[PDB]
Amino acid sequence: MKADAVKIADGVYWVGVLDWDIRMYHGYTLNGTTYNAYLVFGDDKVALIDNTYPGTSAQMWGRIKDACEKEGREFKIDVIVQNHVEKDHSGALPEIHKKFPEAPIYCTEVAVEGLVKHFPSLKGAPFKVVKSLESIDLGGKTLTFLEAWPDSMFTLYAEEGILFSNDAFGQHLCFTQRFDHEIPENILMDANQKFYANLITPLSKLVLKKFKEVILEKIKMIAPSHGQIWTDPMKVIGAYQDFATGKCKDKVTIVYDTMHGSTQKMAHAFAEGIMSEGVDVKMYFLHNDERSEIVKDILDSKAFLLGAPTIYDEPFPSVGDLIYYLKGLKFNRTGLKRLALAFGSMGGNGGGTKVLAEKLKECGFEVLDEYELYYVPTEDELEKCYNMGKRLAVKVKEMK
Amino acid sequence: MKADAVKIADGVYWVGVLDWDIRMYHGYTLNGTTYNAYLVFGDDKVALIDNTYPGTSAQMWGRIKDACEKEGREFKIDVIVQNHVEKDHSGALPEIHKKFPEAPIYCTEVAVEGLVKHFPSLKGAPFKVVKSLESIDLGGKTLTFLEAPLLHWPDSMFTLYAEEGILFSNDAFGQHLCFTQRFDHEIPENILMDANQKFYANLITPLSKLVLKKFKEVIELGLLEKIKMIAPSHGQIWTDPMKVIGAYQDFATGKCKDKVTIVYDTMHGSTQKMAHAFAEGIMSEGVDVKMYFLHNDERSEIVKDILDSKAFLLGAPTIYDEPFPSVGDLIYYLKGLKFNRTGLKRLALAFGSMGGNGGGTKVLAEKLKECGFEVLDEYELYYVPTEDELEKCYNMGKRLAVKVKEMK
Amino acid sequence: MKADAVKIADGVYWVGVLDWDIRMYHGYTLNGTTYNAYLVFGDDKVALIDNTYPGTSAQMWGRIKDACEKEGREFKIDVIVQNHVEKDHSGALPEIHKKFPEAPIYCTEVAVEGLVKHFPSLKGAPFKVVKSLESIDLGGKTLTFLEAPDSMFTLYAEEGILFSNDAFGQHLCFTQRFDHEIPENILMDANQKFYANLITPLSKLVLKKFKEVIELGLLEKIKMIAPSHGQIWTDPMKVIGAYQDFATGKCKDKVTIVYDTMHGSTQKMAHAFAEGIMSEGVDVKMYFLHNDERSEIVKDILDSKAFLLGAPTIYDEPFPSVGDLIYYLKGLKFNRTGLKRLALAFGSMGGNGGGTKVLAEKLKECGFEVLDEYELYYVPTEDELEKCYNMGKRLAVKVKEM
Amino acid sequence: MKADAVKIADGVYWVGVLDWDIRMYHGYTLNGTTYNAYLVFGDDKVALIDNTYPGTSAQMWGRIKDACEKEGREFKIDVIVQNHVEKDHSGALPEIHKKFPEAPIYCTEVAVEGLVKHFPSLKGAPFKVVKSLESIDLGGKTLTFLEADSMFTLYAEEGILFSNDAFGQHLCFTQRFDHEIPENILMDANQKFYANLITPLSKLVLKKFKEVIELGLLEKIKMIAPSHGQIWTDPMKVIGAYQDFATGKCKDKVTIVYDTMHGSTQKMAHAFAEGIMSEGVDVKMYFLHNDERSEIVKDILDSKAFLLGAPTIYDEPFPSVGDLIYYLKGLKFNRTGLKRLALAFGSMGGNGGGTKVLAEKLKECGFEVLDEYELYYVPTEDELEKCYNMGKRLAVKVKEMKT
Ligand SMILES: Cc1cc2nc3c(=O)[nH]c(=O)nc-3n(C[C@H](O)[C@H](O)[C@H](O)COP(=O)(O)O)c2cc1C
Ligand SMILES: Cc1cc2nc3c(=O)[nH]c(=O)nc-3n(C[C@H](O)[C@H](O)[C@H](O)COP(=O)(O)O)c2cc1C
Ligand SMILES: Cc1cc2nc3c(=O)[nH]c(=O)nc-3n(C[C@H](O)[C@H](O)[C@H](O)COP(=O)(O)O)c2cc1C
Ligand SMILES: Cc1cc2nc3c(=O)[nH]c(=O)nc-3n(C[C@H](O)[C@H](O)[C@H](O)COP(=O)(O)O)c2cc1C
Ligand SMILES: [Cl-]
Ligand SMILES: [Cl-]
Ligand SMILES: [Cl-]
Ligand SMILES: [Cl-]
Ligand SMILES: [Cl-]
Ligand SMILES: [Cl-]
Ligand SMILES: [Cl-]
Ligand SMILES: [Cl-]
Ligand SMILES: [Fe+3]
Ligand SMILES: [Fe+3]
Ligand SMILES: [Tb+3]
Ligand SMILES: [Tb+3]
Ligand SMILES: [Tb+3]
Ligand SMILES: [Tb+3]
Ligand SMILES: [Tb+3]
Ligand SMILES: [Tb+3]
Ligand SMILES: [Tb+3]
Repeated sequence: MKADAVKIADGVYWVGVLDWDIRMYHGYTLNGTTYNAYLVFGDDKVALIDNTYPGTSAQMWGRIKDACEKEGREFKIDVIVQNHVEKDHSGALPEIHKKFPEAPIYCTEVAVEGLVKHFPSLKGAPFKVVKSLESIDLGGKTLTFLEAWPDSMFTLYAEEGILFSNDAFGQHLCFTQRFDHEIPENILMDANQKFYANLITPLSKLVLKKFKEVILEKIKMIAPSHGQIWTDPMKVIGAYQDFATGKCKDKVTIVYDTMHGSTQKMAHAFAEGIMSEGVDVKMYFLHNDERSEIVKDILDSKAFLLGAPTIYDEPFPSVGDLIYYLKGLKFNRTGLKRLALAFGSMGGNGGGTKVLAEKLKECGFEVLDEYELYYVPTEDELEKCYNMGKRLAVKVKEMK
Repeated sequence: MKADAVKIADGVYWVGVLDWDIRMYHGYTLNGTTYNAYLVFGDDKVALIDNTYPGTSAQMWGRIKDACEKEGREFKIDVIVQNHVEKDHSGALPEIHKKFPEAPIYCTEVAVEGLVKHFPSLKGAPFKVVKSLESIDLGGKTLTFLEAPLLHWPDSMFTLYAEEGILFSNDAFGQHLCFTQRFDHEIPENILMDANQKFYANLITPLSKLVLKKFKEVIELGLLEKIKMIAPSHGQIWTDPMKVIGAYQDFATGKCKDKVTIVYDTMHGSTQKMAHAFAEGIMSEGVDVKMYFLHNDERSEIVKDILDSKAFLLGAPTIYDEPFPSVGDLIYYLKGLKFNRTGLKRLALAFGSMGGNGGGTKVLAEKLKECGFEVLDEYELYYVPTEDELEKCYNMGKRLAVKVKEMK
Repeated sequence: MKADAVKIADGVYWVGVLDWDIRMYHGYTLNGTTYNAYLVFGDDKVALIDNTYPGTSAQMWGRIKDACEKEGREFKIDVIVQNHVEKDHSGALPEIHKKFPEAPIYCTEVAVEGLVKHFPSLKGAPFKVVKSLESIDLGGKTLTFLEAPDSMFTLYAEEGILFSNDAFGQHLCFTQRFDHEIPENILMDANQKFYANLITPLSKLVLKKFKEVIELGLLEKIKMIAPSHGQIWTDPMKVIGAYQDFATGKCKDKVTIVYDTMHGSTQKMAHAFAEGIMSEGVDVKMYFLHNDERSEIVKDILDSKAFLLGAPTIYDEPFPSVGDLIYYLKGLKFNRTGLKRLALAFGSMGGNGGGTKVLAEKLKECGFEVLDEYELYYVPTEDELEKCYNMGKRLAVKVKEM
Repeated sequence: MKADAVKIADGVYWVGVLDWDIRMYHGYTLNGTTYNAYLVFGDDKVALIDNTYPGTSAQMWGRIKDACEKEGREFKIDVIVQNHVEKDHSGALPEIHKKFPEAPIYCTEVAVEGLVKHFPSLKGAPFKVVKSLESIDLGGKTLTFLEADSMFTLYAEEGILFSNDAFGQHLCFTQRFDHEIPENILMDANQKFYANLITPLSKLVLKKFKEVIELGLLEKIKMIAPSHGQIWTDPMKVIGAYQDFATGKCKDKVTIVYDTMHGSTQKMAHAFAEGIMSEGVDVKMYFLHNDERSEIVKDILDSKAFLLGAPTIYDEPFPSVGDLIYYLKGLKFNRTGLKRLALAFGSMGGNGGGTKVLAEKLKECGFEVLDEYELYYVPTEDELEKCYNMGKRLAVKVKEMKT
């Protein structure tokens, strides 16, 4: 396939893949993504940093051939860099190794085992283990490896301060534009917020630790393994610092499910009370919405509301999927215990709301109240929802 | 709307609604359903047994008017019977009451409160609280009520047209089917019995012990031999009542087939490869297999197959120390359904792939135990399974299948 | 239900409904919408302009009661204004009329018939047929009607507030009521989608109605545009300007590529065409019919200078999914905007083919200028993919030349 | 992967793939399918008939190895048979050829070109072009090729016909035979397969049947082993079904398809159904907002009438109808020898026109359009009675049509 490489610095090219058609990746919705791979041309050696998903190498090979042609060099890779084991960045490693068998493969110690487990043809490949720190001179260009998850590492092109961070600072976006400044800021920052919410939230304590143990001024560009390349590294570093420390807006994310609309009516009434205080509201209906967009909004919300009816003594089963996700994400690790209210309608003994409150506490939320009612809410019951929402909104505005 | 009533007995008509277009109802998938309502013409009183979902009364009114015209009676209802509070059978009660305000509403004590909570316009309506074995004479036709608490709600009851042995069982014995055909014998048996199995699995499973109790009470009173027809609130009318009674007795007592239901989720296909390998080992023993991929399948079909499976396999990869979140939904459903209530602890295996510390499979095993399953083993592997690892899955599947065949 | 009204001017409130949960409306995808209704407090009469979708009136009543309370007035509506017949704006009319039976209902002659057909309980309601340029004095506040079929605009003369119903609306559901309170990119993209899906076939009418209003001088009197969905425009020229651009066919150096596939060959061709287009610095939007839908596709076609459509051949015809998009494009009539967007038809086949020829023919019927067709046998070779790249490159050169 | 082969006859095994997880294939919905491949052990040569979809060969290799072990033979394929070029049956051909490069590949002349186009590694492979009624001996077992790029392979001694797609069904069960699953499931899947894939070939099927009957080869068929689903131990059951579908044998049934934006067309569709039902005629109702083309055409296949409704949007019918119309234009239901009856309907709010477009497209698709009914906004009680009256008349015409 004929595909053009994109020059990002003198002798440095983006030779990645545009996955236009993917809509879902590990239960994270998207409108396509990119598998960013980079080609570094040293005076003596040519290095390929990461690659792409199995079966999507056609664009990558085309761009590698195009970059080599533009540089007046032969179609050849001398050094292979594998910052991560995950198949979206290592899927083409067996074919890259088969084509250039003498090119050493730079990766972490644990990554050798993971790579061979994914691709048995790599047994006996020339792996060059990176233990904490390792450097390679390509002739006028130096690549320094920083072992960071154990399977991962960062690659720094030292002379120009270009950090190949792999997943970190990534965003799932698929555009013809390669840089951060070429797309609308809102699209970039919202995609960055979604990527942090779904993939970095449980690592928030480490993000804070690493940042303090690195203060960063030398980083001129952040080239991640997904989406846009940051020509303004401080913009994403700053965003990460805010998310990791729990800097939120006067906003509440309301999530609910319903069978006959009573819990839905309660959710809308809570929102009215919150809005009367000028606090922002994001409303999610589990029958139509999904977990990745919900957690993106929870990330900068000072409060979270969860409602569901009772069905055979348990809350409606859809809450189970979000609860399991929140249990893995650990939002309390951002250093903030977001406020929460549990609610729902019931027709007999109830119990769904009590289960919700208990699970919200386990997920790191500060549960302030619970509100369970019988069948259809009356006007007075809806006013109670409004009053509870209003009081919560007052508390949200009072939080640091 | 012009809609014809269907005569089911002398002076008895089906005046129900065909919900052709509904595809999902309280997280239960279907290809339409019916809200079965019945009109009983006595010499003195006309009784309406149940009604329909809010906003779907047009077909119902058309059929009621057609039945009244056929019987040379005035368009009038004298008795309203509300077997259940649930809006798919009570949704038209406010408009039925507004039209005929003198007609008493027969229901249970708990039902009065539930109905008024759903429809405030019913405050002050003529409710008539009824208890088991109490009766009303319509003139040559008798309606006998039987409280069916927690079948499937506490405010539930059954109405029996005693002279013809027609049991208006509301949700019990129902099936979510929407056909032009009204009777059990008019459609393929496999479609009828599979829809009946799905309805039991999703709505009657936690009530299994209560089903066995209500049955022994109905037998001791000599009422079972008197039932000539079962007219439920959804699907087909049973002209063979023993067929569905027998099916319910089997599901409530845990009568299963030499069958395994395998459910899994995957991000990179490794857990999927494991699931396929377990299936191969099970099949080598002649045991049946039903395979569900949580990325495309849903909870109602899964539990339909669990109902007559002696074993259940659940697999998912590890994501941030937890199993893939889609399992959370199925686990929460299984926690409510309580398959142990059938009198049987189905066998189970937990499995999955991981890339670091793992832990997903341990969570799965723990949750399966909480759901009443007898967890026999756990199998967690690193990334892509090797040929040897897939043979281990096949061997584990083979051993489980041997145990399945050994169970009663 | 308790719900707060939002004051938009002195004695003027938004008493609308936030439909948080709707995800699809007449085959148009969205993340909720609003049914904007307005309450105008005159010294003598209180007027309600439009209402909401059947079954969603709880928020509306709450906001009306809240606005009445804030104004120190009784819970009373004296005048009902029905700008449009469509149920998303008239659904609560039977209950508004039942509550205030003496309040006249202001609407066009054709609207009366349309409203009674929707709601039989309105037979005998006090309808007040309005002619164009007819006014009502509420006491210090004047409402002027402009018949634009059963649809009309209401102008609150004193403050220049134009209640435009669907025109200038956007399907957005936020706590924020004004255009300036949300990111411009979100507002303008939602406005582009609304124009693409609902105003495109009316482009010639948009141009004529604008040309007259400018020479007449009405446009300079508009200080605010309060539509029936989404954000209220505090900057009316921003949306008027956007409409003028869409109506005249002002496009970007961009190509929208739409395709479907059974075995991946047409998909490979589509990606190769995109590579050739990109080599010329031209923008590309890629849509796969197995996962994507018509409302987002047409939003991108609106500002694209070219459109590519590809599908394999199945029983002498193109893959059936194209039929849906073609039927939509036939009704939207993009050719009318004043420009004929460039187009290429493509696909893979395994026997006699013919799908690509059908595609080219339908693209021509939809008003596109079809430059070429490319049909190949089964899996594309490296040379065939380079041909796609070359065709996409040449098309991109032509796009930049327009 | 370890996977067991299934013995179908002495020295004949099913070595296919169970695609448990597939839910959609070329716009045809399903709950998994199978890619049936067969291993024939002769005294001298071992033949593999068809294979599987690319990337799904693990089960296939496991079943081939298991069959060879059970036969006390070495893991070896001496003959490769390729009945079709389609990747769901030829996807593993490059790896089968790489493993056994000396094994000739039997296929049609056109098949060679198609296979090499799909898999460039096959350039120079030992292809053996086969023409009609040509045979090969495996040692006590004979394989006869029947040209249909597609073809049929007949194991002559036991009368086993490897029909490839013909007589196939998209079903994925542990059970391999027709008699081991409920008849309704089998016959409904067979009806869906005919509707979506054989309908435009109806006249050719009738020709190819009369030719197989004249030769007296039909009475020789003891088993039909297709490339998808169940193996027919009762070949006449599926042959009979095919004869009925190809000749237009239908039930007193009507398929109603509609789309709506505000529910008015939906109310009309329900009212037409009420009138049809008052005549004892069967009804299948499809809402295009939730349903899809493959199930719709399955029911059209044995319906004597078809109703299509949609509102008017910018002078055109709701766009979802365009997809079904394009599908029906390819399927050519008039090829069954019957012009099914049809009514076009819809609601509108201005000038209308959607119903006229519907009627025109239904005629193009081979339907006999009897009437059109377009109304303004919400139907009144009287308008719903008119739908009911029209449905009743159509139903009377349906009952009057004979086979
Ligand atoms: C299948 C089913 C199971 C139910 N189980 C219970 C239960 O265990 N306890 C209870 O109090 N109510 C139960 N109910 C009643 C619901 O909780 C009641 O309808 C509730 O108000 C629904 O709220 P929603 O309108 O938000 O769905 C059940 C209802 C259904 C349909
Ligand atoms: C978002 C994400 C989170 C993960 N979290 C964990 C984890 O917490 N522990 C672990 O051992 N592996 C983790 N992994 C690695 C996966 O478990 C590994 O890829 C596994 O083999 C996936 O199985 P599958 O192929 O069935 O999806 C994670 C992978 C991803 C993509
Ligand atoms: C159900 C079906 C019907 C087909 N009909 C035709 C046809 O009428 N004419 C033709 O030339 N090819 C036909 N083909 C072959 C396809 O056009 C061929 O596989 C094409 O390359 C598919 O393109 P894709 O890979 O983009 O799906 C058909 C294929 C299938 C599966
Ligand atoms: C986007 C849109 C476009 C429309 N275009 C037309 C039209 O061109 N001609 C017409 O008579 N009515 C038109 N209408 C009105 C609809 O046809 C009318 O609401 C119809 O009764 C809807 O039927 P349904 O309730 O079955 O969707 C349109 C409505 C919408 C929302
Ligand atoms: Cl490999
Ligand atoms: Cl309170
Ligand atoms: Cl009420
Ligand atoms: Cl218990
Ligand atoms: Cl009304
Ligand atoms: Cl060329
Ligand atoms: Cl190949
Ligand atoms: Cl023809
Ligand atoms: Fe119920
Ligand atoms: Fe095929
Ligand atoms: Tb990644
Ligand atoms: Tb009580
Ligand atoms: Tb029910
Ligand atoms: Tb509107
Ligand atoms: Tb040729
Ligand atoms: Tb096939
Ligand atoms: Tb016109």
